[PDB]
Amino acid sequence: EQKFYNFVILHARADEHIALRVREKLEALGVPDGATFCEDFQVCLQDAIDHSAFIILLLTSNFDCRLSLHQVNQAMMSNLTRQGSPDCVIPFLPLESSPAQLSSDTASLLSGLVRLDEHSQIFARKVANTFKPHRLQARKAMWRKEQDTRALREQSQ
Amino acid sequence: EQKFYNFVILHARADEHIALRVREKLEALGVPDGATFCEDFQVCLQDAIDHSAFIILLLTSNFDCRLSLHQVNQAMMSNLTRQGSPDCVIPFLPLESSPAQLSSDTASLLSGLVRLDEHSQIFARKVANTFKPHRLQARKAMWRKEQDTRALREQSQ
Amino acid sequence: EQKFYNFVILHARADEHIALRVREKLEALGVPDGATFCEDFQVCLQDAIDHSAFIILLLTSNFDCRLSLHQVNQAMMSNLTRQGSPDCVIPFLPLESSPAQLSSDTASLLSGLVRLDEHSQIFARKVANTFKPHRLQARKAMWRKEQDTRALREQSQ
Amino acid sequence: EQKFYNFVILHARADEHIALRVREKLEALGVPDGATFCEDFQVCLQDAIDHSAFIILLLTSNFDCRLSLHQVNQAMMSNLTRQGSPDCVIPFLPLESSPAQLSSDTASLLSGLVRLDEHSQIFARKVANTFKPHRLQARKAMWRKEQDTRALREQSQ
Amino acid sequence: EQKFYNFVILHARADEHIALRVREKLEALGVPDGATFCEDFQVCLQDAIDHSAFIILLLTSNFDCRLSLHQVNQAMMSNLTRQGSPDCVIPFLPLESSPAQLSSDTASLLSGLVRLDEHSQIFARKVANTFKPHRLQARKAMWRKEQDTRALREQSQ
Amino acid sequence: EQKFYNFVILHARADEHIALRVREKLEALGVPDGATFCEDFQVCLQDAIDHSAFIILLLTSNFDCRLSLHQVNQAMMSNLTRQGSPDCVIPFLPLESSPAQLSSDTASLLSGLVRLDEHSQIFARKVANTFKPHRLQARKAMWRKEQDTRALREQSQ
Repeated sequence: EQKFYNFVILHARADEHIALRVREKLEALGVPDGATFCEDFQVCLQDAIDHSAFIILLLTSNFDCRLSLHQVNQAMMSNLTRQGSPDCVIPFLPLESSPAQLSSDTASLLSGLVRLDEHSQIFARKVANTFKPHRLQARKAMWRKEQDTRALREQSQ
Repeated sequence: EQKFYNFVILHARADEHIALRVREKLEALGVPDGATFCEDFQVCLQDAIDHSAFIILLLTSNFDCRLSLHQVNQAMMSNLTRQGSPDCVIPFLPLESSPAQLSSDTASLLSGLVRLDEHSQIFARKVANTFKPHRLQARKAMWRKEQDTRALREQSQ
Repeated sequence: EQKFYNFVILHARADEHIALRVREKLEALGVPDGATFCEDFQVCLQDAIDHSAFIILLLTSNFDCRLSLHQVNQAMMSNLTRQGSPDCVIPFLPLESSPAQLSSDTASLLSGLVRLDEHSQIFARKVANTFKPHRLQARKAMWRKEQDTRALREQSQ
Repeated sequence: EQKFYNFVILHARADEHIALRVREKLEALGVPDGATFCEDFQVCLQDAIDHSAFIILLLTSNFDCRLSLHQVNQAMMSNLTRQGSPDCVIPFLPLESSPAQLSSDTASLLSGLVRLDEHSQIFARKVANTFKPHRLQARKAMWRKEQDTRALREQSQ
Repeated sequence: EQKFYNFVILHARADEHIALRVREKLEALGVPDGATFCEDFQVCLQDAIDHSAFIILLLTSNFDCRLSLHQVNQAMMSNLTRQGSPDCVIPFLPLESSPAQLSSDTASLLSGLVRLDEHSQIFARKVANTFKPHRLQARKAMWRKEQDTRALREQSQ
Repeated sequence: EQKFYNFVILHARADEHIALRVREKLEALGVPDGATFCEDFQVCLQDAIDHSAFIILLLTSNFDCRLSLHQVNQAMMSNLTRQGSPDCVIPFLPLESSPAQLSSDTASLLSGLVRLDEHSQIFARKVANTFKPHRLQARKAMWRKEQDTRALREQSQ
């Protein structure tokens, strides 16, 4: 059976340490069912895209590779194609990545959206108000019905 | 569900400290359901514009950026377009911003309106008479019926 | 090599006919180096955003999709971030789209700006005074120097 | 709801101290429902003009600005246009403003009217006979019926 | 480069026909460098306010909207703030707007000023004596020096 | 530059026809530099008061409005305040206004002064002896020196 994951942090190969650091930091804030790209999904990326509610794009020095650019574009176009939830993709800015060192391409693709930064002192309220339980349960119901339709298609064949 | 907020203080990135300072100062004066731009809205700006009764434009040194100018113009044109309440936009003048240092563009856009300043000693009466409960409840009813119409439109699709 | 384009009309998939109709109408008015979103750019959107001087947002019935909303927000935030030229984004209103049928979200995002409409009889003067050659050449120089800096960054790697 | 105010003292920005000093001095003399320009009206000037019975023009050093001249002209022309009450505008002369230092323009606009001065020792009788209760109640009735007509016009729309 | 315009007629959306009718009527009388709000300025309002010498407020049936009220207040407060020229704002009364149908708010804001009406037969002398060339050249010099100061400020940054 | 005017005929809105009729009648009698209130002054009243030598108060049916009463009082008090020339204010009585229909208030304010009437056959001598050239030149010199003092005050600021 497939499990829904609350949030997913896409990251490069050499980023897993801060990936799970941020994931645990989030778990401490009261958001359950965490996930990181290289932990529960890589046993491609679309498999994580369709099974996650709110996508987290962790901007960092090693995220400037255009593979990350392809992931960002795929995630955004899938989110626009999918029904509802206009603001699932939540960019992130850890301590190790300065605001001024953001990669040109990735940051340009994220210029017109809110940015989550631990440099700010309002992180508690940011996570509290971005992850509202009601919309999260609505997303869970939407994913559950979409997976029901997927199972119907599978049974059709 | 969406929550109505009594007043909103739009501000730049490096202004949140005095933003919440002024918000708490207002809460102490007897105005409930406060709000600041970077606290309950950024998880774009129109989302805060349509869900707020009285807009607060905090003039300051770092509000001279033309992004603030765009916010001011959008707020004013939306207020003129919307029905009723000709005087929702209430400019503000904290201590850290002198009267003579007001930005040319933003202040010019606010030349022909009342200005709230803590330099004045009549601040108590200013807040008391600008935020009259009867007009505030009228604004709340107007917003509630507008959101009812919005829900009707959503259900139409 | 990359070519600068005078103006760009963003539009949905089923809009290309009136897109190029309006583009040719503009070419007839004396504005050179035209462009439409689905003609010279789609071989993502940021590629067209940074390589265009004045963005044209053609409001229409099939532009109400929130993908258009994302395009509008990205364009506006990029324009505010970029230096100079506060009024590049020029909304448009063709004949097939009535003034009263404007989409709620897209039109709300464009409430506080000038609107170009062929319903009006002052279209000649509107295009003449919005596309002033001097500011257009200033925009061309700004884009040329920005691309020179981009080439410098590319050569740095 | 709107409240009628017995008298209003128009004054500049740097005059509020003596404005409320004179207002309290008047309250001590037996005239109720006082008002000053920067206290109950600024949350434009016509809003105070139509909601006041007897206008007080406090001549002083900082009232020579031509904005005060515009206020004086607007008040006088509105009073002449309005029906009844030929002598609502009562000039004032506090202690801090000498009779010989009156501004040329403002004083010229007030040359042919009675002048209230605390330098005189007949101030008690001056206030007693200028603010006769019967004409004040007549003014209150006139304002009440005018506001009833205004409400009728509002309900017409 | 910015061009100074002799006079500007602010008007609503559905007024442009009589706007340019009156503008051409004025050009025929010997006043050069005409302008109307929806012709050379809309490609916000302050841009037209600071680049015009004598503001024309065309009272009409469709000018009663409170957006016109905001324009009137902004223009008057800017004129009072600016140095010199106490009487730039010249109200107008075309044929299609009767003297008795003047909007309550707009007309109230213009009660204490001269009114230009084509109903009167002294229109030639009215325009001749209101637009005296000497004061017009003084206004042009004032605007030129103000724009020189603005350019100095721009170069300072 | 400001021009001195020999005489001024104050009148209501619906009086301009007989106003200029009487003005031309006077010009025919040999008095130069004529003027009427609604012709060279309205582009407030004090502007005409200080720039005129001999004030003409044309009594008529439509001059009974108390605005005319305010004008009369202001003119008389200014004349008494000003130095010299005790008899500048010359009442007038045209044909269309009978001697017995004079308004109560205005006529009462003019009871103790000479009255100019075209009903009388001694009009030629009346105008000849009231407008003596020597006193007129004395008035012109007084006005010129007063305007020189006004210019000195203006230059002081």
